Parts: sequence; C-alpha cells; structure tokens
Amino acid sequence: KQIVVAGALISRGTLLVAQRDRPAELAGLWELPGGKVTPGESDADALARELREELGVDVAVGERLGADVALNDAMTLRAYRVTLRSGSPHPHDHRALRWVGADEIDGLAWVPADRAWVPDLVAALS
Ligand SMILES: Nc1ccn([C@@H]2O[C@H](COP(=O)(O)OP(=O)(O)O)[C@@H](O)[C@H]2O)c(=O)n1
Repeated sequence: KQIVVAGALISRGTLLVAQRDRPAELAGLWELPGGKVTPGESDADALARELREELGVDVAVGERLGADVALNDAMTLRAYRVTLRSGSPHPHDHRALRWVGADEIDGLAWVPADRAWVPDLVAALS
C-alpha cells in the first residue's frame, strides 16, 4: 500500500487540528495534517516535509499514535506524535487551524478516517 502519514502535534497539552478545504467531500471537516509519502522517503521524512509545507513549522517526529487505518484498497493512513521544534503553525492549504483539548476531541467534526484515533488522542492529552 501507499502510505499517508499524519501528525498529532501536541503543544502545551493541546492538539493541533486542521480543517480541510478540499476536496468537496471533506472540505469543512477536521484532520491531523499530513500527506502522502513519496518514493525514497522514510515516514518521518515525509511527515516533517508535509508539516513544513502545510503549516510552516519544523517538527520532530515521535512515536506512533493509534492504529493504522485502511483508507481504501491502495492506501494506509498512519499517525505519529510530533513536537514543535520551532514556528507557529499557519494554514497554507487548510481552511482553518484550531488547538483543542481533551474535552473537544470526541465532539469534533472529524474526517471519517481520523475518528478511529479519538480515544488515543484523548489519552495523549490526558
Ligand atoms: N489525517 C488525514 C490525512 C489524509 N487523509 C486521507 O489521505 C489522503 C491523502 O491525504 P492528502 O490529500 O492530505 O495528501 P497530500 O495531498 O497532502 O499528499 C486523502 O484522500 C485524505 O482523505 C485522511 O483521511 N486523514
């Protein structure tokens, strides 16, 4: 399968979530930001690159967070915890960014695939 990596950026005990702007099916819904691994890249290479491109921040990539998600027959979606080395995140690509605490994770308007990670995200914040 092709891998899509996503980052759980936790700063000051809150989590960064990112509101998609495209495609139409997911626009307005919220996700862990990331994107597709390209040939030759490690998971950490790809995820750091994507979060530089998408958020303008330099992160260190940490442990896995929650289960792999089988997006479709081609693609596997994997989250990693990341931590902010430097920068403040800005939405280059996304409609909006938000910092959420444990009390907001369950109720958030997630993109379907990411919902699997809700307990794992609540735990990471607590
Ligand atoms: N946290 C995320 C990130 C991507 N995805 C899915 O993974 C696919 C690839 O993600 P993407 O479009 O952000 O990838 P790039 O265009 O950033 O490389 C998309 O179709 C998303 O629906 C997801 O379900 N959850």
